[PDB]
Amino acid sequence: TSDLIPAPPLSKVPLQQNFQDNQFQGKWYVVGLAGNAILREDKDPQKMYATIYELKEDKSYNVTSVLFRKKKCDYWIRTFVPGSQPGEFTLGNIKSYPGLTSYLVRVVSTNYNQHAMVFFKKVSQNREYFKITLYGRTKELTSELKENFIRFSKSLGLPENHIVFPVPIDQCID
Ligand code: CM1
Repeated sequence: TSDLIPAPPLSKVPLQQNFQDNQFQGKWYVVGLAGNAILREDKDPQKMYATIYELKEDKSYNVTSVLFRKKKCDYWIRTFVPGSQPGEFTLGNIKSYPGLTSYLVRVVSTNYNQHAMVFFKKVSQNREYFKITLYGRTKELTSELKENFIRFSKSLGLPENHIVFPVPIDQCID
């Protein structure tokens, strides 16, 4: 028995116009994180992690996230395959993940060399989850980019306690 804020209709999620797959590659730090399964937790606050996007020759992305947990670096790898329009993707090899029936990625906005906001929605064990990441080329972003991320998250039904700014760290992600 779970309770979740509903996924917003896709019409409320903008798409980055003219998406350039080659320029979005590289490392992105997660300076902000929001979603219906994201919960602030002041006692053990979320540490910053990073996600690296590499264009494979077939134009799919090989995606690697790295987090510092239990004194070690944990790597998670997935494949994002170009979806219905430039800037949208679905998950490769969905079959290999137990209980996952849909996964959508939409790049909301980016200038490529400093910041990005990406929307994700998936259905896992029949529950509909969504999150928005505020990506930075550096671990810090202006208070202006942060507020904007907050406004957008709220615009999708999320309250403040479902929006966090992971704390910068040096382990694993540099
Ligand atoms: C292990 C534990 C905590 C943790 O560290 N999880 C991180 C792992 C690294 C990437 C950030 N992230 O996004 Fe997870 O991805 C989501 C995608 C769409 C909507 C919601 C989520 C989501 N993930 C968090 C989550 O808690 N997932 C579950 C289920 C875990 C298995 C399914 N999930 O949930 C995955 C699967 C694989 C790694 C994805 C790699 C790429 C990129 C995205 C990014 O930049 O955040 O990501 C979980 O048990 O997580 C909360 O919402 C996490 O889950």
